[PDB]
Amino acid sequence: TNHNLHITEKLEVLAKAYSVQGDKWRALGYAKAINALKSFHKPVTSYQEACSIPGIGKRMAEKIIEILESGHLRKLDHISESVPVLELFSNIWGAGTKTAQMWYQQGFRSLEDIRSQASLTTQQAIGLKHYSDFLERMPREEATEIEQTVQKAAQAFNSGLLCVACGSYRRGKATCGDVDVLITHPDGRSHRGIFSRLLDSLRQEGFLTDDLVKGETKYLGVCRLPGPGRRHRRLDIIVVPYSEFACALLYFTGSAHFNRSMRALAKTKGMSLSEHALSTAVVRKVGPGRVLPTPTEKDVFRLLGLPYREPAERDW
DNA sequence: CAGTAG
DNA sequence: CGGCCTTACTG
DNA sequence: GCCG
Ligand SMILES: Nc1nc2c(ncn2[C@H]2C[C@H](O)[C@@H](COP(=O)(O)CP(=O)(O)OP(=O)(O)O)O2)c(=O)[nH]1
Ligand SMILES: [Mg+2]
Ligand code: NA
Ligand code: NA
Ligand code: NA
Repeated sequence: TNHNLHITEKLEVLAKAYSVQGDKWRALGYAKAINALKSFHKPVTSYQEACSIPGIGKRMAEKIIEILESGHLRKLDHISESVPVLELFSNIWGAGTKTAQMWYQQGFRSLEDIRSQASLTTQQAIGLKHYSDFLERMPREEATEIEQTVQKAAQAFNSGLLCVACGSYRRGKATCGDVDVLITHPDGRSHRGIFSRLLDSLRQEGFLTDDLVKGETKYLGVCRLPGPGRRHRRLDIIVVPYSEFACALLYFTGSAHFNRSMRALAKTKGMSLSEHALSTAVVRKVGPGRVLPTPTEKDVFRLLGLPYREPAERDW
């Protein structure tokens, strides 16, 4: 458990401020700093003590000091008054920092303003209409029901189709921001020509209420379980050939920061990691390299010279 | 392509 | 100094 | 932001 909440709680505000304003790299710096402070072992108390920590340098250590000596972060007192609004706006699925800034420059300050006067993409309109629902994390139990709803509908076409809920669900979280379902078939071919039909079925069943993104093997949409007391939830589905199962599973289980770190490691070792496969002899890109055999997730860690980590231990 | 997202 | 993951979808 |  986090031993420096008195520190992170302050930094998160600043990290979020930079994020919504578009300074993504700086925000990344803060995010990683925060992840460190959190996954630490004992409440930090010294400057030199902070600096040592990977992900914390002079400037960050200085800020962690001001927090422990004054219990305050003067920087927080100078956050632009546009931030709360930029955050409100970018919390609409489909709208990022650029759109939020544009809307802000156009004079908009509330979702009422967005609704009545802003230009909205099809995705943003859907994000807006489910604004409150998409900000909520659902109980794990509900995520199971959604997974089962997809698996059932899928297996109705081919009982052999393998369906696994990945993301935060597979990492064992108590609550889930959405549901991520990976679909493949051990026969290495039956997975083809199903996606479309699956969506139609789920749609005719009234389960899928809106689509956000629909690609060849990737679907991002909105669903809602039957009955009263149900809210709309985000649902992501990916269909992959069995030969890419391990890497697809690894990718879709995350976390995002874990994936980025793992991919970064692969890069330093002349390799390349994607949801498709782990490649070696990659000429940085410029050279495709060779695809390494990875039957299971453990193989990927092995080939990268890493101790296997259970899904629950992949927060970053 | 830029923006957004997983 | 300059990357900070990689691929995919939208329009 | 941090780090090589
Ligand atoms: N490489 C990479 N993988 C990513 C990224 N973002 C997501 N993934 C992978 C890893 C991530 O686990 C998975 C699903 O992403 P969500 O569903 O959006 C976030 P989840 O972890 O499920 O937790 P939730 O907040 O939903 O409860 O896609 C990214 O930027 N990069
Ligand atoms: Mg998820
Ligand atoms: Na958004
Ligand atoms: Na997701
Ligand atoms: Na992302």
